[PDB]
Amino acid sequence: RGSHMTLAKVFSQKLRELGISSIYIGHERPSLQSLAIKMLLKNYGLVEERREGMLITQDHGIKLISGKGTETSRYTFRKGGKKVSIHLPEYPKMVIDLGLFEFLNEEEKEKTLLQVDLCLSVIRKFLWDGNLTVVGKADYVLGRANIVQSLSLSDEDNPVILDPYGDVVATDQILRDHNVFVIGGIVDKGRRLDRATERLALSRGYSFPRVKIQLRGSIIGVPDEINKILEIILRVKELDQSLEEAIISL
Repeated sequence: RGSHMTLAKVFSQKLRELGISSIYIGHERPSLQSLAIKMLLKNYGLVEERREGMLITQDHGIKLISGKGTETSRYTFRKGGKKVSIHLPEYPKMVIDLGLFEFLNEEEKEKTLLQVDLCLSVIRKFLWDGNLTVVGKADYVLGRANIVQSLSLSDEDNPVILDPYGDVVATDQILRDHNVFVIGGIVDKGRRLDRATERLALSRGYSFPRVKIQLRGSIIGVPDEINKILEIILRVKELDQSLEEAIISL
């Protein structure tokens, strides 16, 4: 876990408001982001009760404890507990652009749908469903991700397009400095067409930067799976991982 995960931050803010400094987490993963996910999706919450345990981790100043030891909590995280409201983060936004879907051959379509589904598991590792948007087909359904036919673009979105054949090379800071990431499909020998976003751009005269991810100066060792690209971006932004190490780990 990173020290400053977006979802951990908003959860901890709420817990602090409530004067909660410790939580008995049991068998859960020792990360406020992991707890948030279970609270948002799986019917977990807090139960008021006195426990002791050992300090496992301290995340945004909230002690997460488990087992036995010298620490105390007054709230235990578990199934059927009460939820607390948190301000779910708008950013960052991960956008899968499936405008091109009907131009893909059958192998490409099949890979793509599998990769998209895998993205739901990835997003849940770092953020939550609501930070994932699939665009290009209004019918599909993928957990609680945002599903739209066309791209809706706010004043504050600062998008970059992930493109093996882009002219900008991705750096750590390019990624941290942007808040919306567009990944389209591979259309024959590599280029990644983001069609529904191209449509928006042409229609309003915008131009978004096109960013190629390289390892050691080459687009060689780099995954081209949408779900793997997504995880790289999120390693860097939410875990404060090096781009180099993020790529390695995948």
